[PDB]
Parts: sequence; structure tokens; C-alpha cells
Amino acid sequence: PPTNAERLHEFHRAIGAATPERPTPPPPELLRLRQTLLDAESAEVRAEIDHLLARQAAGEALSAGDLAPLAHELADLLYVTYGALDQLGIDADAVFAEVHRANLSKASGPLKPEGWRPADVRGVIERLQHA
Amino acid sequence: PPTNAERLHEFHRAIGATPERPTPPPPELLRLRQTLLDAESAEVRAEIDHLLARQAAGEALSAGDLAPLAHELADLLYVTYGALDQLGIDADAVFAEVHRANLSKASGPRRADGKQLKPEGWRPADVRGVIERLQHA
Ligand SMILES: O=c1ccn([C@H]2C[C@H](O)[C@@H](COP(=O)(O)NP(=O)(O)OP(=O)(O)O)O2)c(=O)[nH]1
Ligand SMILES: [Mn+2]
Ligand SMILES: [Mn+2]
Ligand SMILES: [Mn+2]
Repeated sequence: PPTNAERLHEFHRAIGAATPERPTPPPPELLRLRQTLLDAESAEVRAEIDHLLARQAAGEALSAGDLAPLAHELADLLYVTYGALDQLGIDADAVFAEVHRANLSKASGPLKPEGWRPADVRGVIERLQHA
Repeated sequence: PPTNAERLHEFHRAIGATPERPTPPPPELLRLRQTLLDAESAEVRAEIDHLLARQAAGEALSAGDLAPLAHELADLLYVTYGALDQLGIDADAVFAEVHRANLSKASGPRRADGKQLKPEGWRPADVRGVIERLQHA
């Protein structure tokens, strides 16, 4: 099964959207569009969360199915977040792996483990540039 | 091979934090996840602004100049998957449903800013169906 990052590549190729194979500095038009898409889904997640809190305040004992609008919007947020990486030509799974390494690694302590190394995303990008 | 949603499950087990099926959360957990989302959203916005500003100032960007934005986008992925995991909700199964509805947009037109729009007859994602099926298995 494809990862969610590979699904974004399939989406962008299917609509003729720019999706370079390697890290590519974007024109300002792409950056402003990605901001618009991120702002839309951030506001829609916030709305669904506010809703759920409003329902709990009225005593509601939510069920699993009540989470479906929120789950939806969280997935929309993933979709526009992966999408920005994909249009930058930046393999999202490679960047994620590095942020995951730094995060799982920091999780040994009680805070930083003695030999801890922060996420080196710049290094991931330079490794992506080559093939 | 492990997906990024499964990575969030491991991270939560590493920190002693998550349910195996869709589980309504207590309000304090909702407020916490919203705060993490808003924190990484702002850091992403800041990095988009910094790249737009350098471009407006006549700077020609390098691929390496994308490292801070790419970092913050991964950070936003991390706390977004983190919320789905803590809800007990399989992120990859919900993502596949949204993906199907977005692929079906391929014949639609584009907005003036580049945004892909919906073709006539487009049917939206059925996430509730996915959530219900994730309960019972
Ligand atoms: O250019 C685009 C346009 C949309 N999308 C994705 C993001 C999100 O998952 C969804 C946003 O499209 P719309 O704003 O048109 N609304 P949506 O499809 O989410 O409709 P609904 O709110 O009813 O589910 O499609 C992109 O990724 N790139
Ligand atoms: Mn949405
Ligand atoms: Mn949607
Ligand atoms: Mn961050």
C-alpha cells in the first residue's frame, strides 16, 4: 500500500499539479496557495473541536461516530500538509522519519538524553537532492 | 513497513501515553490537541512568511533554505497524526477515504490562485462510514 505522501504525488500528477522529483525552491505563488490550503483546514479542525467541546459542555456523552467530522478534518489537514511538501519536491516520509528519530530519541531521559541530536532536516534535503 | 501513523503509536507507547479503536476523548485532551495544532500551524505560517519575505527582498532561494519550512510541516504532520492516534482512529484508513474523494476531482477546473476545484457530480468523502467500520473488527 502507498504511503500518504505517495498518495499526494498521485493526486498532483492526476490533476497536472507541480510535483517535482527533487527539492525545488518554489515561486511565491505556490507558497501563498499552500498557506491558503493550510489555513482552511486548520480553521475547519478548530471548528470541529470547538463543536465537540460545546457538545460535552451540554452533557453529551459522545460516541465513536461523533468523532467522524473531526477525523475528517484532521485528515484534510494531513492532506494539505503532505501536499505542500510534495509540491516542494521534498519527500515527506524522509523528513518525517528524521523528525520521528529526534522525537523518539528525546523520549529517553526522565529531559534530553546525553547524546541527543536534533532533527537534521537540512541534511535530509541535501540527501534528497542526490539520487 | 511502518507508516507515519504507526510511528505516532510507537511514540505514544514510548512516552507512556492510546486506544486501539475510535474513542471519545475527555475535554482536556481536545484542548491539548488543539493547542499543539495551533502551535505547529503558527510555526509553519511563520516559515512560509519568511520565505515569501526573502523572495520579495530579491533573495534567490536554495533547496536548503526550505529546511525550516519542511521541518515545521513534519512537526504539523506529527501533532496531526498524534491527535488521530490518541482518538484511537486509524489515520491511514481515514486518509485513504479523503484521498479517493480528492482523486475524483481530477476533471474539475482550477481557481485563479491555482486551487483545484470540484467537478460537477463530485461526491464527498464518507469518513463516518470509515469510523463506524473501525469500531467493529
Ligand atoms: O488544490 C487543492 C485543492 C484541494 N485539496 C484537498 C485538500 C482537502 O483535502 C480538500 C480541500 O478541497 P475543498 O476546499 O474544495 N473542500 P473539500 O473537498 O474538503 O469538501 P468538504 O468540506 O465537503 O469535504 O481537497 C488539495 O489538496 N489541493
Ligand atoms: Mn476540510
Ligand atoms: Mn473535506
Ligand atoms: Mn515545530
